[PDB]
Amino acid sequence: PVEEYLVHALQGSVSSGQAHSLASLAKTWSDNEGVLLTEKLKPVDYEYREEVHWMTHQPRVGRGSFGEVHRMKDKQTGFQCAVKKVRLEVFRVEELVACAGLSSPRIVPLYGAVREGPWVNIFMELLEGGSLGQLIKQMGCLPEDRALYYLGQALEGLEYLHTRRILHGDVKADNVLLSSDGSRAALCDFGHALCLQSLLTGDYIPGTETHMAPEVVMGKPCDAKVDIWSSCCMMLHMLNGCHPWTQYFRGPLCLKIASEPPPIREIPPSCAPLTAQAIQEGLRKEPVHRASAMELRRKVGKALQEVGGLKSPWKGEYKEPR
Ligand SMILES: CN1C=C[C@@](O)(C#Cc2ccnc(-n3nc(C(N)=O)c4cc(F)ccc43)c2)C1=O
Repeated sequence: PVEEYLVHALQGSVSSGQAHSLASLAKTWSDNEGVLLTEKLKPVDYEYREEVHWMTHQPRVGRGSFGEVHRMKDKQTGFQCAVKKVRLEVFRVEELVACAGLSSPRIVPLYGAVREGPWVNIFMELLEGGSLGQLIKQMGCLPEDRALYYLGQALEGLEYLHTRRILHGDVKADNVLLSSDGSRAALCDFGHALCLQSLLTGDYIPGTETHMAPEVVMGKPCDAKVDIWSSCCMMLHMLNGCHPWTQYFRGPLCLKIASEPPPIREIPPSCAPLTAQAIQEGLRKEPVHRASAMELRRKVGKALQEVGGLKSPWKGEYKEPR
């Protein structure tokens, strides 16, 4: 009843506020409005404006697929964090509604969101350890124990999301961000995020093709499990130093995912029995037979123990891809 009036109060201003306010306001985003969820990012006289109240680093780098994430500093508090720019016309509400209010070490925290013209600027914690995606290029591929250690942590994050009926929609090494020392990993980029109970309808944006599940490619309905398929495509990416299918095929990798059997052949034979079996559960074509996050996280935990826990260093010597 009063919801109408609360939305109006938030509009036209940037305020220090709370996740529930941000979600309400964000829904209006299909001149300077927004909510900041942390003390460290303060608006000034109802405003928070690029190059006035917050400065993007003048060296200027570009993280993310579209060079859309940047290092930034709030001019007054001097607090540093990251900003994802989303085009306003493309902006999907779920990216925040999923992300907002979430408290978990396996998820990158949201610090707020502010609209300014054709942009939505989404603020978040800065992780200086880079992406798992960068780690793989850097070190070619990863050792079995490291690989399991991280997949487990990704799976821990997916549990959290699925308990709240949220689908990440694009699980992939690029979207797993590491800490300074590399002991902790967290999921980021909820730009394909959905709420749960068909998939292919209208304003929906699809994930990475190589990491895409069969039910999605074909078009059957989808559940939490589509993330599980991706997470294991990512497992393989960590082990072999390249995405599945790419080594074996050139033209349209989608039709290959549907017709061909799961790419379990890409599991290096030198993996332990359980490591291989865990991945096999995760990549079963049919969601009903495929494992859930809870089931796979448990199996992955076991496989790590089975190879004597996390031995190998965080910056081991480069290993050759397959
Ligand atoms: C909480 N939250 C708010 C917006 C969000 O949906 C995102 C994202 C995203 C997309 C691509 N890339 C990165 N990305 N961020 C960082 C960083 N925080 O330092 C980063 C660092 C890299 F090295 C590479 C990509 C990176 C982050 C989201 O999840």
